[PDB]
Amino acid sequence: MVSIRRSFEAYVDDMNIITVLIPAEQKEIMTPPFRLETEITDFPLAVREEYSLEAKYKYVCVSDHPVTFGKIHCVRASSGHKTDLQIGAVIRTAAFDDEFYYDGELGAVYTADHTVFKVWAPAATSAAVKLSHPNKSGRTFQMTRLEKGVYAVTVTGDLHGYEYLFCICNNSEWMETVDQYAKAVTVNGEKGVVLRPDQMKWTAPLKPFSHPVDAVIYETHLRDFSIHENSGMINKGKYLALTETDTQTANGSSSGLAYVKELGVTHVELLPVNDFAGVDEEKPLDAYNWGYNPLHFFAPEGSYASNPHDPQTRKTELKQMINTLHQHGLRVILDVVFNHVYKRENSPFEKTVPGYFFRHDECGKPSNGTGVGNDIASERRMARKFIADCVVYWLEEYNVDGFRFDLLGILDIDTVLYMKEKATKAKPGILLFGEGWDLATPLPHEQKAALANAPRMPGIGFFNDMFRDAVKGNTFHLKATGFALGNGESAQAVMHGIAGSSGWKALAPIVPEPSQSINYVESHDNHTFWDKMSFALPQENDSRKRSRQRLAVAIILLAQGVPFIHSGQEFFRTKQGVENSYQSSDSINQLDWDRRETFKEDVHYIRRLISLRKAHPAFRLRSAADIQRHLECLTLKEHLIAYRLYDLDEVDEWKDIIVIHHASPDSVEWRLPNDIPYRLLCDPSGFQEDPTEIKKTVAVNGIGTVILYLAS
Ligand SMILES: OC[C@H]1O[C@H](O[C@H]2[C@H](O)[C@@H](O)[C@@H](O[C@H]3[C@H](O)[C@@H](O)[C@@H](O)O[C@@H]3CO)O[C@@H]2CO)[C@H](O)[C@@H](O)[C@@H]1O
Ligand SMILES: OC[C@H]1O[C@H](O[C@H]2[C@H](O)[C@@H](O)[C@@H](O)O[C@@H]2CO)[C@H](O)[C@@H](O)[C@@H]1O
Ligand SMILES: [Ca+2]
Repeated sequence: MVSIRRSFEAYVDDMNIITVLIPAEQKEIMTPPFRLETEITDFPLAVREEYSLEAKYKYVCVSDHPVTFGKIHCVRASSGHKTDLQIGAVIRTAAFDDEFYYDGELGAVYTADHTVFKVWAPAATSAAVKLSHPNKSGRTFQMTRLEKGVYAVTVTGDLHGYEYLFCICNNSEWMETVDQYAKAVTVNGEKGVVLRPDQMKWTAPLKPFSHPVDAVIYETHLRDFSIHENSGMINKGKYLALTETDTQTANGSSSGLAYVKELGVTHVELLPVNDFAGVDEEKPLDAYNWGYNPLHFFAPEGSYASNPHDPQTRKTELKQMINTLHQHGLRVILDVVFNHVYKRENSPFEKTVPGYFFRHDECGKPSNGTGVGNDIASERRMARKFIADCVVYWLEEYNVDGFRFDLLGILDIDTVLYMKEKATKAKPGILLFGEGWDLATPLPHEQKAALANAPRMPGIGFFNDMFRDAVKGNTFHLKATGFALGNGESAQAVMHGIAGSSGWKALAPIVPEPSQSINYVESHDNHTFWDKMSFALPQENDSRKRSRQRLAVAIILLAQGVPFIHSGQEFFRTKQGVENSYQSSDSINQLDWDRRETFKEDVHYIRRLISLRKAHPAFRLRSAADIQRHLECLTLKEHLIAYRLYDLDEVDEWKDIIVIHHASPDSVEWRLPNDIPYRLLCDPSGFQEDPTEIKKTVAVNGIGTVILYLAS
């Protein structure tokens, strides 16, 4: 690293403390007293303490007046030498935050007449906006510093179509960067772009969603969903593929939009659509990536658009896709990544205000609770502002219906409750949830938005890994098995999950209310359910495995809480044994519409389970108190579980409902709790056309589920 030649060093580590570092073989030359100078300034600096390091001697000096940011400062030694005051740790202090917190809008504010530019850089000494445009003369103008450390400049003319960059001067080193609030960018996100309002109109009004336990989530990646040669869609792997109506596979099976609507799902959860790194937008087929490498939080990814060179195109297509799903009665959830950025050192945050936006350990080095290099410090006031500003923007400008927070456990509770307030006001009924794993990040345990603190985050949901592992088997030991795979040691944990995970017997509650429990058995992370089971049960044929996976679905789909499904799970999706496919090729990640064809019958079974849940509110109790009054366990053995829903007058259309889950191939007899005749609605074979009546006892033959009901 080349660098500015300096006599010695000096940093501002607090609102009134300056740390002076002098090189070893100069200790006797560059000595105290020291003085802080600037235009019209010259005060003395007292020494509180001094001690030697391994290459330098250090002084911790104090000043009578608080340093004033925005102007260049000079530190003078008795020997006459000088050096420029650099930025220290003062940026992470509460005193600094309170002094510079800005509540207005930031970024590029457009008008056909003129454009106003604003950026928050409280510790810088200068700033400028750099404008360019293909064949149109480039210009760079100096910005003026205002209150709260905000720099701005107003440029006359219509700037639609112009590219822009900010130049921020920190520690006498100028850096170039795109606007953190950029709403449009060039190919591969090299620069931001100014664009007039696109005047997009939303023509598919949807009323506020009734309640969380009334939803059915379907997780999918935009490229995976339609890249297969037999997807029946024209815009393969693009935003527009999901807009294509009445699409079908070669053999005539339903696909795309028509397919998702037929299944009965209510919300479609998409993997990251903000601009990320990992795929060359100029040559998208050369690489693949899930999208968890944030570059620009306020703009869309380019590889999913028809044309990534025209700044407006990607925006238009994402909005059309979303509007179209709305027209067909489907809602949208956005996976968002506010816990880290890709390459911290080159990020807009770091180049504008060095060291402010990332958490640090006691040594003064970036923490790594995320495990990928950096942790965004949500607790800083402008960071919290940013996250809330971002969530509201997507809601207002893209009209989505909820968010899935990646690594929710890294964010702080106050920031989460603050954005929740603003988001629900902008869009009543949206869904808000995430993974609240306990992670090693520098925050007191009670301040993390982790699962353990669910009681303090009402209105926020969490992925239920307890229920997940109980049904499938521990996901960190390939060979481990769960109830669905034949392990009776976890049957009680399963009953707990069926009851909404809000307390059972001597088992402590996972969450306070069912609306906070996202029940699932598969996701984009780890082995798919089919692949994991294939490793744990190496001696079982395909027929038996299929029945165990259908069993895992019935357990989840008929449980109290919020059901969540991984795209392709319905037809035993496989990834060739790959455990972490974040960058694998298409042959590994694509949604196989050939397999959806082969197992149309098993997909039909899932479709019927979703229809049942929808037609009977008994499977959708609104609170822990109500569940306590209408749900009770009847039988609980190593391979057999039976519970029932009762007292369903005002509630359900049926009077009594009994559900039996069997996890072994043998055949057994089960005694009903009474002698009244019931209707056999379903058994290990599947649903029955025109229910037959049985009395006192019923047979449970092989792996599967049997459902009995009594009408009114
Ligand atoms: O290139 C940077 C980074 O890439 C790799 O990390 C990726 C993980 O391997 C991959 O599993 C994925 O992880 C994310 C989960 O899918 C998501 O559910 C949630 O848990 O967030 C995770 C990360 O934020 O994505 C990451 C990032 O691309 C590689 O392993 C790292 O060493 C490397 O630093
Ligand atoms: O054309 C600009 C922008 O307009 C709309 O966004 C509005 C939003 O509807 C209002 O509620 C309020 O928040 O102001 C926003 C911006 O002015 C569209 O929703 C959006 O797609 C479009 O880009
Ligand atoms: Ca990109």
